[PDB]
Amino acid sequence: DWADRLRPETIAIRAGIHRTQEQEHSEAIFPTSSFVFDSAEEAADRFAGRVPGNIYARFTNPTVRTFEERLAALEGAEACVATASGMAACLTAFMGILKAGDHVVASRSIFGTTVQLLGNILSRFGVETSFVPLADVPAWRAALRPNTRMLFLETPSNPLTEIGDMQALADLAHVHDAWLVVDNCFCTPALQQPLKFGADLVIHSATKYLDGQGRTLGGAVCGSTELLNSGPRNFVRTAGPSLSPFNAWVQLKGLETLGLRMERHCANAQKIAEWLEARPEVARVYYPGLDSHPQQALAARQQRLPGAILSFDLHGGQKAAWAFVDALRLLSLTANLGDAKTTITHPASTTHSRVSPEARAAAGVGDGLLRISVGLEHADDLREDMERGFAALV
Amino acid sequence: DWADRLRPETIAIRAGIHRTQEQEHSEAIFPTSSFVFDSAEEAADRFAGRVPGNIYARFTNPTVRTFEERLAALEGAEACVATASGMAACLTAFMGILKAGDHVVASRSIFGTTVQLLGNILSRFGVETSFVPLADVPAWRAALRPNTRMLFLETPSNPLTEIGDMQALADLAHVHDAWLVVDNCFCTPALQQPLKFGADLVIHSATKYLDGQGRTLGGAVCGSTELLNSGPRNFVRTAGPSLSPFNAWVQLKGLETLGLRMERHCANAQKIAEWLEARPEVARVYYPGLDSHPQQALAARQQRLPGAILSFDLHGGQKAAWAFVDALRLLSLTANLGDAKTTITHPASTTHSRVSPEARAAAGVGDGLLRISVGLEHADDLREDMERGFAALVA
Repeated sequence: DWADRLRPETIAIRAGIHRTQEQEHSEAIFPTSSFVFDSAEEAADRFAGRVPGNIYARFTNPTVRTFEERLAALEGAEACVATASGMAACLTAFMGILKAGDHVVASRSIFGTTVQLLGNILSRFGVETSFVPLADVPAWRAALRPNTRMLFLETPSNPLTEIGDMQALADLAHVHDAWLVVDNCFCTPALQQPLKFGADLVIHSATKYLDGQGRTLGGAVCGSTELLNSGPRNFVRTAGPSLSPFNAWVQLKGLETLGLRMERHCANAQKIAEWLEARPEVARVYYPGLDSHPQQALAARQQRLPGAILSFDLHGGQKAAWAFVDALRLLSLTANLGDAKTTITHPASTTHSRVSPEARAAAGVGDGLLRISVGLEHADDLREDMERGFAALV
Repeated sequence: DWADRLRPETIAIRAGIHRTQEQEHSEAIFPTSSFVFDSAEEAADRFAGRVPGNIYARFTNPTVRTFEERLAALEGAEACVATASGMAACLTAFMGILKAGDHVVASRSIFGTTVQLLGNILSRFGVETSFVPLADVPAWRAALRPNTRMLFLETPSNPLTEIGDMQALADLAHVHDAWLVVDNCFCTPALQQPLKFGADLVIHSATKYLDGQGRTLGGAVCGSTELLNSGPRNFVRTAGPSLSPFNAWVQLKGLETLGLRMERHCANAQKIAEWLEARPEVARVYYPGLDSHPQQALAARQQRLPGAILSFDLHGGQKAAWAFVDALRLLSLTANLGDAKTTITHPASTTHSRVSPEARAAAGVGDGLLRISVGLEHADDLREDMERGFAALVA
């Protein structure tokens, strides 16, 4: 009825709520592993699926249910299943959908731990993977195989904020009877809804922006009721990468402010990116809100706002990048994104250090590259701290 | 040096503690997903592994680390890695150790969800599984294949409390270059240490007795440093079934009273098992501390105490069992165990409901069987509540 027309800001504050008879205004935490039945008959019916209800927290927990329904509603998805972490959501998408003998085409720039999940762990269980540049649709098509069942990507990419053509890759996958799976950590549903571009599964790390304050690990898989009931849900219940009720409670409350946080995140990012581009010490800035971004138009087509993650190359390579960060007094030196606290990191020596120089050169992750997750502090304070980093180059 | 001679009760209260400079008496909760480096150089060194330190919560969290070290010390293991649930601990042992083309021999009576994880999930990823009766060592040997890499079991079993000869199965596995993996939820490290009988990995559900009070989900895999470093730890780090620090904090605190709780648990169960066996309405009782248990001696060799889970057959079938539980006002009707709250469930219609009646009959899980996880309430009150169930058998 009336609830179908609610704007996303209202949905993030109100959806998923099933108040108990105590009529608690705020969402309750249910730290319980099992649930009590009124009778043997009720227990048998619930176990047989003849009546709905709670049986075991690995299957159903009310606090986790509130988070799942709220996040699904923000993505426009029919259903959502929560997971212990973002990586576990990737694991749920892969192992709930694929099987030994299947093949995956994945963007080469996805989360390094995801690359290792496909290439070092799932490969030992009969899943083959081919890695292609994100923006090269012909390279995607050329990598397809008869046994290709999934195309997996993040957009925007990390750390260069490269863009993927979601609708083109959805069409490409669906023609070949394969699923499109998009990892939506960069933008969150406040900015991008991959389902509106033909994606079949949307993957989230609640760890980053849904929490938004660096407190907890969590993940989720969003999609149609039918797709999630064809193995992803069963995987979470059976293999048990489940989300704690405490973490769910933190994250579902985090969703309530996602929209207004991303607006400030992105506004601060826009100022910093442009100011960075005019600095003599900076060779290039990677941010989807710059005219200099080669895919600015595709990004604006898919996203309400450019995002809040940028990277930039400074002249002087690694020596300059290390001197720059070592002079900072405000920004966090940490390998994380999606926090109110602005973070900065040097990917070539931390997150891309096990990669080969030629592979980094092919991707474009140079030794003078710094990645900033732009937080919510005052841009003036962020600007002045970065000026300390630039002063260190003199 | 001195800490080596500490008794388990002391270990459960003091092991794994690394106080911060705040000198907090009680263990802190670290809800953080990442960690801050002092310099670019320290960040590079920590990512390369040149220096020790915290990087990301999915593989290093101080609260989780306290739980792992404490539980490991209670199992006599070198190492432990925590998981989001007991099932995720099973997932970690299987996927951390196996690969496509490996074969598993598993006790037929293991946790029903574990049966599904092996038989329905990992089967689709190249892992073959055969299921054998727990106590039948010859059946274990016959199910061996050239590609068998793991033997998996629980002992005591659920719900019949059947016993697996850990040492004999360890020897069987090791002669054939396979690992023995034992799920130790029934007894906990306070009663049984499968490493002392040749197990290679010990699997735990922190959900059951380590928590002890029905609050949280969690799991753990215990074993040698070398074996956990051969894939289980990387799996948790990379596939991410990690344990929340909130849950780890609950569970590490639960460990502090594990021995005292199991002693009252087992004392209650022994009284109730003997009282049940003498009732006219009861055809059979399954409890390792009973003289009638066909493996009492094997159970007493492997366990400090019998345990606190029992089942019993009622004269009559499902109707008698359902009339029995429906009259209870104290025991919890729930499919769970390891709580201070005593639980009861009817496996034929709940936990073994999706097993065919013919297969349950083969396993000995009848329609008159009820399973009790004996809690910490006063046994008299538990006894008087069960007398209400027996009185309901009159009409």
